[PDB]
Amino acid sequence: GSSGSSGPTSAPKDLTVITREGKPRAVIVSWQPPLEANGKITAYILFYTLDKNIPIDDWIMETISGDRLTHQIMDLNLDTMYYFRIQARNSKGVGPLSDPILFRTLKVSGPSSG
Repeated sequence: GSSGSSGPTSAPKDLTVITREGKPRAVIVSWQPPLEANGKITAYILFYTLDKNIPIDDWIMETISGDRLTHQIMDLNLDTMYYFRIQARNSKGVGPLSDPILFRTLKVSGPSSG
């Protein structure tokens, strides 16, 4: 009957990644709801990976509650560039992703440069 499953055609914004204060390997990726969401978001799928040479598919996809606009990652490498790409998904489907943000992870084991 209702075969009108299209989905959002725009990626989220305000995509920021900050290292937790209680844990370095942990980060709080916050974002905002898209405009062309084409319908309230029911779920948010985030993707992150240190290597971009691989297809967004090979990346590590993470499901999030549409109600929430943030995601906490655990077990992250130290002193390694990590790309970020999140998107919006509604009862219908999911659209594109946001630009790959370049955010390096804290460094617990440092050679004592500074």
